[PDB]
Amino acid sequence: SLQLWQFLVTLLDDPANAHFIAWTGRGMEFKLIEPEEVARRWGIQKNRPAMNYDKLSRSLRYYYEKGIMQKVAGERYVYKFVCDPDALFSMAFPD
Amino acid sequence: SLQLWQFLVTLLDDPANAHFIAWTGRGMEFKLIEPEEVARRWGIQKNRPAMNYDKLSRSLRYYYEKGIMQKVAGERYVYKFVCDPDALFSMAFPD
DNA sequence: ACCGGAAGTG
DNA sequence: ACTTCCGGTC
DNA sequence: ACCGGAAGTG
DNA sequence: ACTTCCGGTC
Ligand SMILES: [Ca+2]
Ligand SMILES: [Ca+2]
Ligand SMILES: [Ca+2]
Ligand SMILES: [Ca+2]
Repeated sequence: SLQLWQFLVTLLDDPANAHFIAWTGRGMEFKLIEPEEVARRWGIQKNRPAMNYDKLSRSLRYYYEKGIMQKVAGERYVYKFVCDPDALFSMAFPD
Repeated sequence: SLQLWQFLVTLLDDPANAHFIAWTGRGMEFKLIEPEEVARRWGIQKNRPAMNYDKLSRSLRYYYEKGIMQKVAGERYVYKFVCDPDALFSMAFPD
């Protein structure tokens, strides 16, 4: 079953979702255009009725410690997957 | 009559006030230890019944544009008078 | 907490 | 020369 | 808006 | 592997 970061990649890959979540075109950077719609869909995925962006974003922040994501500083709702050796290892072989 | 920055200097000079506002000892840096007490006293000074730190701090921020103050980044309630040529001119000859 | 736009006041 | 309000961002 | 501590859950 | 809550800071 899908971890949050994997679920986001499935959303980002499909043009059907571009109105609420999209790759920006710079490396692996992405924007949660409608972050509450991303949250609603993650909530459905996990059977979490009350999921919202506040709580979703906290898991994104935990990904900073895991080394697979970073915030794009000063860009609203914009994050990026990290392009570095530790990030690829963690994403290639998720536990 | 006293401008905000002058009134603060009068407070900072007197040891009687050290519990709510004090020079930190680094150049002209100072801390509003109890910022609402600073606000209450500024309010009395200006006959502004409802003065608070939110509104007082906005005038401090206007002083950034005037060039006589700066925030000390990341230090709670800590500001400094600027030590540079424009600041001294503005403080020596206030309009 | 902090930032700055916007509109206001003898 | 601020005051008030307030939307936006570590 | 964003940050991270703290305590929680099949 | 997050979820929930929430105090703190541009
Ligand atoms: Ca921005
Ligand atoms: Ca490593
Ligand atoms: Ca601090
Ligand atoms: Ca000059």
